[PDB]
Parts: sequence; structure tokens; C-alpha cells
Amino acid sequence: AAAAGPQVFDVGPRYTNLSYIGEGAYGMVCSAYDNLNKVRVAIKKISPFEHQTYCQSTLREIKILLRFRHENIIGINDIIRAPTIEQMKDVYIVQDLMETDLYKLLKTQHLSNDHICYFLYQILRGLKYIHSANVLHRDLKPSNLLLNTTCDLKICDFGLARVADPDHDHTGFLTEYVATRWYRAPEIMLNSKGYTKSIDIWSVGCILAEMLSNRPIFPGKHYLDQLNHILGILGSPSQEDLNCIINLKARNYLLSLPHKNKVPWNRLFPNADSKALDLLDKMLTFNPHKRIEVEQALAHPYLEQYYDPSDEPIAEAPFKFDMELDDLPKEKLKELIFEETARFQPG
Ligand SMILES: [Mg+2]
Repeated sequence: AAAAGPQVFDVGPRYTNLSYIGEGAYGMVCSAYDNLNKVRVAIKKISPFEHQTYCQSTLREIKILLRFRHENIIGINDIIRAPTIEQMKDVYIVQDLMETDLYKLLKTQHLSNDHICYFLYQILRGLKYIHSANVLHRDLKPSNLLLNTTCDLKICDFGLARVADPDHDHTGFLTEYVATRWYRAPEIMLNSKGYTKSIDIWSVGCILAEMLSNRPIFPGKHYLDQLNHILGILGSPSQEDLNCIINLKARNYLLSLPHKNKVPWNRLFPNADSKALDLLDKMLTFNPHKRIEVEQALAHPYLEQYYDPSDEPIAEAPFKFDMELDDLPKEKLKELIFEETARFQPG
């Protein structure tokens, strides 16, 4: 009994006065007035129950976001659903209302170096917590970074997040992958399933570049073009880095390419702070084993104004899934979603 651009947005009497914000992957996002806490909030309507992939993403995000507690990671304030599994068609996730996201901001606004530095700090601060829980976000990009009017930044969208599993990271050349193309590390196309923390650091490096110029640094038009873009800037990998790739097919593909020299960062970003470019270089390192880790990045001179490891908290314990969600049907995932959201029922 409350409508927005039809569909139904029925968020009990607690939340009223809706306004469209945008379209999520599984439904509408609206702002609403929270009559209890007397502030406006964001509410995401999720109708995932007709697809198993949607159910997986929904369950991951709920389980992770309820477990995590950090200033730079969006929290779940409330979840609204029907009182029984039979009656539950949609789920509504309530969060703090953020003003915008970095994707929307970068369309029209140039960032000062101070804004770049602070936003990077907050990304990495949140990421340290996520990594400390042994979790990989796996889809870091501007539209998954929420911003408010006072420049607070919160990472959102944990629908592709997994527990880190470096021992099972290896795969064949040109193995298909799910997360957003432009932000994919080179090894994803070569030999990696994206089960190590280094894949997130690559994504942050792409985000830093994009903050510096207001355009994606590696805008590949398709799967293999993405690697072409990356190599066009970094240049040909060294022999040492090629020897680290044991995958014959991936190694021979790289050996087949003409030599390319590195494009210097200060040619690409002539107005950028030199320390920012030095950190960028270390995040956008081809060899994932040599790539900077989150705690080192925080300690980099670029971020010296903000660095304080005692104020960069970690998770109280590693995160673990009870069961593997990929092997679970539509219906069992619905069941788990119901149980995970039970704490918010008057009940
Ligand atoms: Mg998103």
C-alpha cells in the first residue's frame, strides 16, 4: 500500500515518504523517512527469489554485512520481509542514507588532491578490515563506494564477496569471470580465479587512477581487450614476472605479443601528486605477488596525514560460510535468507 514508479514498495508504517534513488541489480533503491529514528534512510528492495544467482548474491551480502562493523563499510540497519517463508516475495534492506556514489560523483566533479587522498585512505581503511576477516570483496569499483555530504566513504555491494583461498586460485588461460571488466586484475585473464587479496588491491589502483583523471584507466571493450589495455600502459612483463606464470597457454600468449614499453604515470597524470603516483604504481603492479598489500598501502607516504594503525581496526575473527552457496538451490537459499533476516522481526 505504498507505490513508487510502476512497483509496490511496502516498508511497513516505520518508513514513509519514499523517493526514487535508482535501480539496483534486483530491484529499486529509494530513500525513506524513518519514523522511529527520525532521519531519512536508504532502502533497497530485493526480489531475488526467482533466480539462484540472485539468491546467492543476496545471502552473501546479508551474512557479511551483518557480521561486519566498520565506519567505512555500509551497515544494515533493518531488514523488512514477510513473517513467513510462504509469504516472503521480496526483502527490503535498510541502510544509512548516503548522498551519492563515486561513479555518480566522477561524472561531473573534479576531485582536489585532498579529496583523492582522503577517499583513498577510507577505501583502504575499510579494505583492511575486510581483508582481516579473510574476505575478498571482488567487485570494487566507483559505484560500490558510497559518499555522503561530509566526504565519509563506505564500501558497499558484497554480492560477489568470497573467503580468500589462495591455495585454489589457479585456473587456465581465458577462464570466464563475473566481476566488472574494467577493474579486473591482469591475472584474471591469465591464470587466476580471483581468490586472493591482491585482486582487490588492483581494483583500488584502478579507482585511484579514475579519481585522478575522471576516466577509467583500462576501459576494455571485451574480455581479452582488457588485458591489452593493461599491457598498453604497464608494458611487457619482465622475464621474472613471466616465469611466475607456469600456465603454458597464458605464458605463450604473452610471449606472442610485440614488445611494449611502460607509459610513465606522470605522462598519463601530469597534474597528480608524485606520492599518489608512486602508490598507484605499487597497486597496479602486474605480478600479484609483488603488488602492495592493504596495510603497506595505508603506510605509504601519500597517506601520511591520515595513517594511524591503531585507528584502522580489524575484524574480531575470520569470516566463514557454514556451507558453500554455489551448490545450493533457489529454495534452500530462500530458507537461509529467511533465517538470516529473522533478528529484525518484532516476531
Ligand atoms: Mg553495486
